[PDB]
Amino acid sequence: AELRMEHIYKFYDQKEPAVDDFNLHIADKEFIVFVGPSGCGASTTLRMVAGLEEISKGDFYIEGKRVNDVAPKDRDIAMVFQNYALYPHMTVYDNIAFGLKLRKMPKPEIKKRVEEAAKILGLEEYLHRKPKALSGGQRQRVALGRAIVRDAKVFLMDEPLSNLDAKLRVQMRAEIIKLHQRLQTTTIYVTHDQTEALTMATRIVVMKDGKIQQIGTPKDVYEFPENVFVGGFIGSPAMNFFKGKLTDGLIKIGSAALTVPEGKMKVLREKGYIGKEVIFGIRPEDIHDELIVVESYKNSSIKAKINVAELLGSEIMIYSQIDNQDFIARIDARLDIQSGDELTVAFDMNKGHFFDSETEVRIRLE
Repeated sequence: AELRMEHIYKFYDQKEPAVDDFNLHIADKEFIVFVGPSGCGASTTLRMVAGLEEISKGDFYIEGKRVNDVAPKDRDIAMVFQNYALYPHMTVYDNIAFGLKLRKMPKPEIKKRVEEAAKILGLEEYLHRKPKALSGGQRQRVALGRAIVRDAKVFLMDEPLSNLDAKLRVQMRAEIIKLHQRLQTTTIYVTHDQTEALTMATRIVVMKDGKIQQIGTPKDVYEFPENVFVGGFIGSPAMNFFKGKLTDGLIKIGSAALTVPEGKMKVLREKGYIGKEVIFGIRPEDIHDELIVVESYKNSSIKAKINVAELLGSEIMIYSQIDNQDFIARIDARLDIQSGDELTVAFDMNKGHFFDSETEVRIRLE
């Protein structure tokens, strides 16, 4: 289904809204992740969508029908993780069928939908077992079949991995991804975990304090963050940020001076940033081990002291600074590199971003 949120607001007791002008158009088959820190308003928004909470202002549409006034049960939404407990004395089959039985659906049609769900969950050999005979990993899949047999237009998932242990969490995460690949049901998934957002979504809605910060594919949000908060929240280790003073062709950070690409320089000039203090952002992977990288970087190298060098698989995380401004670089593993040495690094200024010092909003050079 297509969903439209048109200028939605939620207010409680205080006159600052908990959700502020939430505007979004979700296409069919998208897996949309709402992500942000504590109090971002994602979970409230999801419950407004479910119809557990009332919309204060604006319109919510499902397939172009305004459903603000429609009761939860009539919205054709499945709250996938609600009433999730299994009946211990019923089979897998019966735990998945239960809601259809209550609905008096004919037995054969029940059978057809149940078997189909079991195949999608990988439970076809287990249909006549009891829950106790399934492992923990298999057992947590069963109640998803209740959502699939419902034949709903949209699935809602509110932070379903948050209370699971590590081993069950990895398996649920994977199950959710598969369920989206096999059924393609339009889904809204709320989390506080930016890695889940990057790896599970078709598109992400980054939220803070009830306000949409950015909407985009995971790659778009990562590569072109709207502001400094998004740049710092998405990615781990997240973007490095520096204060410097822009001149004609150079950004001077502490006692370093990095050449700014002409293309970017032109726009910054035209927007009137020459001679002003600006925030410069650059990802760890875009700070290169200058020795090794095949590319030549034109006057954007510095000598950095290695505070710590941490091997992580085939990469090294380097913790350093430009004067008093800390940064992390993420380079390919090499052996000489040791905590305490010096290392020349080259900033890829084609991947650098500039943000306004007062607004923290990214300055569109693209």
